[PDB]
Amino acid sequence: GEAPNQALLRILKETEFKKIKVLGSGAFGTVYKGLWIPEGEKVKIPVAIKELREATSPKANKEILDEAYVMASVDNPHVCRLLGICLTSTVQLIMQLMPFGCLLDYVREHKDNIGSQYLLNWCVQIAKGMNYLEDRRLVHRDLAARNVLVKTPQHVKITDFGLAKLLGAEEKEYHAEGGKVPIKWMALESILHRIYTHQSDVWSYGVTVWELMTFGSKPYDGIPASEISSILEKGERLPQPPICTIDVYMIMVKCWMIDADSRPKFRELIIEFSKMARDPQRYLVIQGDERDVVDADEY
Ligand SMILES: *[C@@H](CC(=O)Nc1cc2c(Nc3ccc(F)c(Cl)c3)ncnc2cc1O[C@H]1CCOC1)CN(C)C
Repeated sequence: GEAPNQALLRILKETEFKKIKVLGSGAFGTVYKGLWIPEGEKVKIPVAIKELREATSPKANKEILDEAYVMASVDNPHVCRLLGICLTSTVQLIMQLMPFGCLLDYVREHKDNIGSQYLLNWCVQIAKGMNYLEDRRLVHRDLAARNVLVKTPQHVKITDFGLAKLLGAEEKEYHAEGGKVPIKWMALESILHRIYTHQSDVWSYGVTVWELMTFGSKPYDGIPASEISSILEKGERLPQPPICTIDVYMIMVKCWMIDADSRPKFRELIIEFSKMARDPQRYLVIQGDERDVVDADEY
């Protein structure tokens, strides 16, 4: 029981775009800056590009072809979509350039400008996206300040569907079977059993926000991944951010529950911040508080 997909998937000649600067690389491959110059049309277009390492590993090719589908599919003010695809040997993902870039960086810079109404209107948008994804059976498995981008300070969108896995009908979870992971982010369920759910994704929406309110701050800084589980089991978590009123910090603790269905759903995280949004100064305390290219968003 689902309607027609009706999404577009754009295939591009490698010539239509040119990669300008390097943003990130690991084992996967690389993500370039670059700008796309549509065939025929003389109109330059800022984009970002993720190329992959290899060209012929069956499941690897399977994995990416899924990552595309998902990103093509999504349509949400706060979810980034796939512009198109290059189907060259080492497959490349074309995707819309967010000017200001990842939301982690952005708080590490502008913190002395950054204020209450924004940090709450941002959390609302992240919840909206995650809940929108939840609406469409999709699970992320890699939330983190990192994977949120800034179109404009009054608006953020969710990127990086590289660890996403879509779920079936009766299915309510997914078991991984080995792979590189962000340990100091995913849920305890996910670490000892390799289980993931939407309720695993909330947890990180916790860590994510904890990262926001602290203004970047490295989670479990120093402390390695090799007893994170043990640590959580003993019952230590990340400490109240200074600026956080207890009302807010609480929610973070609701998301670090060892019980999965005790953790707030994105449906209800949305409201807990939309509420706080109307009176942002009574939930966060930030001293000094009231102080020929084309964008592509035209088809
Ligand atoms: C965050 C800095 C950073 O990487 N910023 C950044 C990312 C970005 C993306 N990301 C992306 C990721 C996966 C993927 F599959 C695709 Cl297709 C894209 N996409 C579009 N535009 C982006 C802009 C962006 O920023 C801009 C600021 C300077 O120039 C780019 C720090 N982490 C690396 C830890």
